[PDB]
Amino acid sequence: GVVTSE
Amino acid sequence: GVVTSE
Amino acid sequence: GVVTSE
Amino acid sequence: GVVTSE
Repeated sequence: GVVTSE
Repeated sequence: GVVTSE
Repeated sequence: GVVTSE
Repeated sequence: GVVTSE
């Protein structure tokens, strides 16, 4: 799946 | 942080 | 995830 | 048939 981290 | 598990 | 076809 | 998506 997708993890985005900022 | 993050952990995803599939 | 896990799938089995018999 | 088996199709898996994660």
